[PDB]
Amino acid sequence: KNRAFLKWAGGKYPLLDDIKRHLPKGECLVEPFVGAGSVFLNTDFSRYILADINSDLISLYNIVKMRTDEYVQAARELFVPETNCAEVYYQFREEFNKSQDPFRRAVLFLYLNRYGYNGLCRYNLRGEFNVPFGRYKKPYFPEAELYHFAEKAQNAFFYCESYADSMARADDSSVVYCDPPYAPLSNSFTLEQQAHLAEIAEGLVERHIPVLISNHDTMLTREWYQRAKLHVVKKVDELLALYKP
DNA sequence: TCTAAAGATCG
DNA sequence: ACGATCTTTAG
Ligand SMILES: C[S@@+](CC[C@H](N)C(=O)[O-])C[C@H]1O[C@@H](n2cnc3c(N)ncnc32)[C@H](O)[C@@H]1O
Repeated sequence: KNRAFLKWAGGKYPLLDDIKRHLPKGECLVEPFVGAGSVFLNTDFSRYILADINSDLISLYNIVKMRTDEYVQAARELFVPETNCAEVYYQFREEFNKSQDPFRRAVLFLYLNRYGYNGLCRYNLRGEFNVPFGRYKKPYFPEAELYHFAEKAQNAFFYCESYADSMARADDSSVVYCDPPYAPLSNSFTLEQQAHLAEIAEGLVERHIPVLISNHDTMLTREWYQRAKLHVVKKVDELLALYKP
């Protein structure tokens, strides 16, 4: 069981076993909401199509892939005891937001993810990262996870685009796994998008393309994924919607 | 999920 | 320039 090098919400590590158990077999795996890519790191497809709306995220993934050794050596320099304090953090955060170099931003991005408050990723309407200092004892530099990501990424393509466009890339030999932002328990992921995602899923399964969707087990998710074989996992339970052709 | 301060929106 | 009400910001 492999871990990602990034702290990221929606890490489905406790549910990885349940996901792989319902995930159909295929040649290519498509992930419209790849995030930390825990599913990508713990499956075994011959090729992957990985996408996310976060441009900083996708940019990092490309750099780690194409320029692995150069990146690891550069990013490791920021994981020294001297950098674990507020003043250094807020200057590095300011350097990230003012940098126009993809490589430097990707290097600082890992630092901010490991030293930032609760590993959050928050922006303002200007696209500026504004997560405060995290105050951890000693942040772990995920060197092993980085190299393992780069190796598996050799069979993956990273795109920065909405789910509708990424799911449009899926063909006959493709399996689509969707891990959308959690449905509410009653710039966010609106209810209309939640419903639209299920609609696109029904379109793919009508074209003989397998689609698996994970989400909370609420009334809305039941109504959204009504045309799928629902599976309940595990307060609020977890739901798996399988669209089998 | 929290909040004080600053900006946005309308008639 | 007013003022109530959100909206945004960032620790
Ligand atoms: C809940 S996270 C899941 C991450 C991933 N499953 C993991 O293991 O880390 C959902 C991700 O989808 C991305 N996302 C949000 N809205 C999107 C949209 N409208 N289209 C495509 N991706 C989106 C977000 O950037 C977020 O990282």
